Amino acid sequence: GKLSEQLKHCNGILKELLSKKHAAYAWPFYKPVDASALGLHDYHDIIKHPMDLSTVKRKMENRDYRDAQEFAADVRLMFSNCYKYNPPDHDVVAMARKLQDVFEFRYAKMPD
Ligand SMILES: COc1cc(C(=O)N2CCC(N3CCN(C)CC3)CC2)ccc1Nc1ncc2c(n1)N(C)c1ccccc1C(=O)N2C
Ligand SMILES: COc1cc(C(=O)N2CCC(N3CCN(C)CC3)CC2)ccc1Nc1ncc2c(n1)N(C)c1ccccc1C(=O)N2C
Repeated sequence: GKLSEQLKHCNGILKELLSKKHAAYAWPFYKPVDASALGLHDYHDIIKHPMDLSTVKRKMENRDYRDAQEFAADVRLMFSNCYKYNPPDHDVVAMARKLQDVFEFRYAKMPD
């Protein structure tokens, strides 16, 4: 009921984050970090709980999220992992912040 409706809002946000109008800055978050492929041989020493939008999408499709808060927690974990790993002046941090602005402003419109 209310929870289904809230997760519908989450699915709409997720669709938007994956949409072409944000693709120029959303792309680092589309898939799990392949640390070896990117040469980030310290990534898994620093980041204990990787997260990315394709994993959020699979969990949404599979009904893993019991409420909107767990969905939001995973999206914020993905952004926090990016802020944890990188210097504050890094290009990817600016990209994360722009996509997080999109996320937080629409998440705040949650029906209640
Ligand atoms: C698998 O996704 C990646 C692709 C590429 C790559 O080959 N590119 C970059 C994007 C470009 N596309 C852009 C969109 N366009 C529609 C199609 C073409 C094509 C050329 C480069 C990196 C990719 N993955 C990626 N994962 C996690 C990172 C990270 N980078 N950012 C940039 C980081 C960089 C350094 C240190 C940390 C990170 C990081 O935090 N994340 C989340
Ligand atoms: C480590 O970070 C990057 C790496 C590469 C790259 O050449 N790769 C990484 C992906 C590729 N792997 C794929 C799988 N395979 C096993 C082999 C390894 C190997 C070659 C390319 C881009 C990287 N980071 C990056 N950050 C911000 C951008 C930007 N570019 N530019 C290029 C953009 C490209 C498209 C749209 C926007 C941007 C952009 O604005 N920024 C700021």
